[PDB]
Amino acid sequence: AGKKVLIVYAHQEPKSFNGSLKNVAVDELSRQGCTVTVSDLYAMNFEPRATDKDITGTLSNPEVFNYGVETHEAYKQRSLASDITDEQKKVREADLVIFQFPLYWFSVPAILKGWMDRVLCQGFAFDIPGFYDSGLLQGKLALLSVTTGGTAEMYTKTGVNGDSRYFLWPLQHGTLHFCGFKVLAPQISFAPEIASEEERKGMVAAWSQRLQTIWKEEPIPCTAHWHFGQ
Amino acid sequence: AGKKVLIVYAHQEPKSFNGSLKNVAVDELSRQGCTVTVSDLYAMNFEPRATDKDITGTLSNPEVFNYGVETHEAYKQRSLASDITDEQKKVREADLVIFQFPLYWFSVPAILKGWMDRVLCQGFAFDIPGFYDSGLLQGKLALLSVTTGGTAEMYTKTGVNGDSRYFLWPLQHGTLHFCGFKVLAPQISFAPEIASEEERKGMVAAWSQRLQTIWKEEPIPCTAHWHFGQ
Ligand SMILES: Cc1cc2nc3c(=O)[nH]c(=O)nc-3n(C[C@H](O)[C@H](O)[C@H](O)COP(=O)(O)OP(=O)(O)OC[C@H]3O[C@@H](n4cnc5c(N)ncnc54)[C@H](O)[C@@H]3O)c2cc1C
Ligand SMILES: Cc1cc2nc3c(=O)[nH]c(=O)nc-3n(C[C@H](O)[C@H](O)[C@H](O)COP(=O)(O)OP(=O)(O)OC[C@H]3O[C@@H](n4cnc5c(N)ncnc54)[C@H](O)[C@@H]3O)c2cc1C
Ligand SMILES: COc1cc2c(C)cc(=O)n(C)c2c(OC)c1OC
Ligand SMILES: COc1cc2c(C)cc(=O)n(C)c2c(OC)c1OC
Ligand SMILES: [Zn+2]
Ligand SMILES: [Zn+2]
Repeated sequence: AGKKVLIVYAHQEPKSFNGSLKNVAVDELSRQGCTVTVSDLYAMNFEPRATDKDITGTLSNPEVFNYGVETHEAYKQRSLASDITDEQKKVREADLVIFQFPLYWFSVPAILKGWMDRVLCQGFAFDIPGFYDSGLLQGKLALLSVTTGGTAEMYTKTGVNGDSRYFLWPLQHGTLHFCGFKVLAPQISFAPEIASEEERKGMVAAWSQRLQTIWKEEPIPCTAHWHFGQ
Repeated sequence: AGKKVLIVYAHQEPKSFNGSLKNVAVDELSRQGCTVTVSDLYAMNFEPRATDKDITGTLSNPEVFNYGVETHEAYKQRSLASDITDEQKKVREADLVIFQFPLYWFSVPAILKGWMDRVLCQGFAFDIPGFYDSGLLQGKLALLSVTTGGTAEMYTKTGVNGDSRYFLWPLQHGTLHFCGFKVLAPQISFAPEIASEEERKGMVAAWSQRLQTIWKEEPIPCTAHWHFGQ
């Protein structure tokens, strides 16, 4: 205490189940006295494509464009597009980053994928070496709050979709752990469109209630064993 | 008569290793007499965001925007935006879809994620009950040709990145199998950047040689067992 939270939110419709989860998060964290910022990606028309427009200085190799090389250089030089550096400041200052989104093809919506591809650049979020437990965002927490079309039963080892933890791997491990975050347990709200009124109201209050005690949680062990079992 | 091939290609640089891989595919499949189309997403400045611009004329429910429902309705009512319907016509006609991209955060670059989100819509690629084995694209083949920054060893079950198959799950199972594709074994070119100009030539040649007998291949068993178990 005090703490800063950044909610990276990816939904088009403010009256949605995602919008309600993001709003109870802002309400609950604000009530506790935390500092809260929301990056509402669709509302910002956030640029998801990794292009040469993300660099505004002299290119290190202006004959063969390599996005990774040019963004890492631009980061050190401070010539990245300012939409990227606005996001990096929010992440740099945050103690906790919550990503709020509907599952799209077992992953994040593209607009949010583009935030991860463009904001978590080398130099800022990781270095080579300086990744996983040595990633540059070490000491920060991150949490996925995901909604699905598919039911909890569908997302079991024997269900048609495989276990829910399987689709978490690229995001929790390959992205967040890689940058050094400690990952808190995912919040997964299954199948709200199918749920009843009471069940949807229960899922919102469960999230709200879990946030009351978020600062007391331990991270998951972000390993293959946690994601896949043995 | 002959097969049709669609290459969805997601790299900013013509001279890159991705670009060479794409150009080998075009040349080899063209040599064989195949009908070949390339979707060069970055050259198309392809839109990755799922927004209400994806639907033309007036919305099914203009008070609460639900992207899934509205694009399903627009597909059935021939009211989708023409960047999406252009891609769908290329997919509908294809016998094989090859995706050629660098791995970004254990997944596809956001421009390519936005093509999957937007082009593979309900009523086109899947519905109730056409999903998994009965998905609407049954009978077509799909193939991921991925390049990585990480080495083959980093991508083992007990290596730092875990098994390559772990990241393949959301793309191969959650997306391509879900839509009914039969999925061919992925082509993975590990760590081209850490050379040599010989292993590089050799990875390119292997890809060109594999495309020679691409039509004789059997699809993988696209199962939790293939990705995760023994
Ligand atoms: C391109 C695409 C890909 C997808 N891929 C997958 C996938 O791979 N796997 C999968 O399982 N699903 C997938 N889906 C389905 C998607 O994940 C779900 O449709 C989404 O998670 C539901 O969240 P929502 O906020 O949009 O729900 P909504 O439709 O907005 O909400 C459902 C109901 O909850 C109501 N609601 C809003 N706020 C409250 C509140 N406070 N209290 C009670 N009710 C409230 C809404 O009014 C609505 O009636 C995909 C969808 C799309 C469009
Ligand atoms: C946002 C971001 C996220 C990333 N996430 C990951 C991740 O999760 N995991 C991971 O492993 N990696 C990741 N990477 C690294 C990325 O996957 C690799 O940089 C990429 O796959 C390399 O492919 P390329 O085509 O750009 O290589 P290039 O740099 O373009 O080429 C490699 C070498 O081969 C040369 N070459 C070109 N054509 C030929 C040819 N015809 N014959 C011989 N040589 C040729 C090139 O000139 C170059 O010297 C990430 C990168 C970025 C930018
Ligand atoms: C592609 O879109 C969707 C995909 C899925 C997938 C892959 C699995 C699943 O269980 N469900 C339930 C989905 C869903 O729910 C409704 C979608 O909604 C549009
Ligand atoms: C985000 O960018 C990158 C990410 C990775 C990840 C997640 C794993 C990995 O093994 N490597 C090798 C990466 C890499 O390679 C150099 C990147 O490029 C800068
Ligand atoms: Zn991990
Ligand atoms: Zn499968």
